[PDB]
Amino acid sequence: VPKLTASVTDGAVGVTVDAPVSVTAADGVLAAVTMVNDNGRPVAGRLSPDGLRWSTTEQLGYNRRYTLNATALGLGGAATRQLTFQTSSPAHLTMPYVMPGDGEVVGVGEPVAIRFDENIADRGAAEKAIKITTNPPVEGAFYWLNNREVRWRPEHFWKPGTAVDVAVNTYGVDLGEGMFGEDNVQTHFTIGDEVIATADDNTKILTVRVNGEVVKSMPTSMGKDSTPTANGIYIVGSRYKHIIMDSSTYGVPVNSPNGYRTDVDWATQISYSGVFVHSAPWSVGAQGHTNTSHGCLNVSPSNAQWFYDHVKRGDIVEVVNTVGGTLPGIDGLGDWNIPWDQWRAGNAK
Ligand SMILES: *C(=O)[C@@H](C(C)=O)[C@@H]1C[C@H](SCNCN)[C@@H](C(=O)O)N1
Repeated sequence: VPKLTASVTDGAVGVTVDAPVSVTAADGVLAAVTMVNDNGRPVAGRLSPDGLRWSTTEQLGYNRRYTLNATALGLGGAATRQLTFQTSSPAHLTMPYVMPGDGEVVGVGEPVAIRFDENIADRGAAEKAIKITTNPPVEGAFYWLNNREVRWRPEHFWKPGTAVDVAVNTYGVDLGEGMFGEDNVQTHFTIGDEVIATADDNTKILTVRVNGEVVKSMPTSMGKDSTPTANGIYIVGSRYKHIIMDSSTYGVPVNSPNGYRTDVDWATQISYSGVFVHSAPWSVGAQGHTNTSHGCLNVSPSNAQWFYDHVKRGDIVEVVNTVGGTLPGIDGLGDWNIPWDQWRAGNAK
């Protein structure tokens, strides 16, 4: 009589819902397979045209018992079998969020970023659950910026024209301490032109190169000796036509001798610490000459609008020869400052 097998065992508990459930017949074919929960409600499934295999086709629930009934028929007669199992019971759930967004074109410095809404106790599990495909294929690695957010990138800047596909398959995965993913997420993005803007404190010029060729030179005024602009590699983030930077958000009042409420135009963010390339009509005389800022890359209004218009998320700004230190690797936009042996060795433990 037909031989029935299933991907789950009768009486199992803690069965993970990261995978469909399947049933196979040998020495015959499946006539029908049904899988029901404890209220009698069927799980969607599909029988192969040949009749040799069946699978669930929709996500299974947490904390559920399921009963699986299968009948097979062959040139030996029939067999009908039944099994029940119980799925994982999470202590807690987290939902991942992945950047950059689906369909976007980004620059050559843009990492994959997966942020969870809860602390991740088993970083290795989260990594293994995240599948990144690249075309052309390129080696990269995971590194945690904090307890919630993991980044992935290659050793070198991405090559333009690279397709990146990201499947965060965290549904049904135990991410440590009984914390399971609430649901999978996907995204797909493309790497565009190589755009690297270099600000050299010896020239006070910000030179924007596309694919190695100069397209723009901007006089700049970067951070005063006292509040210097850090050297290193910065990843371009968000852009704002207009933004208000306000002392008293931290707790220094506007009406204090270090207070300010500054209207700023054409502002392209390049570190979570607060470095922007923006419009600085008030320091155009100092641009190309003398550092005057709190550590933003001050350029002229129309140079700032050019940057806002022509630089995208993931492009790169490199600062060199200033009196600051180096941008932290875990700034949020400072990933490329971590040397490759360290980045690749990761910090999953
Ligand atoms: C740039 O040097 C500054 C101004 C007033 O032009 C700059 C904007 C940022 S705020 C963004 N995040 C909060 N820190 C800060 C800075 O520290 O650079 N001041």
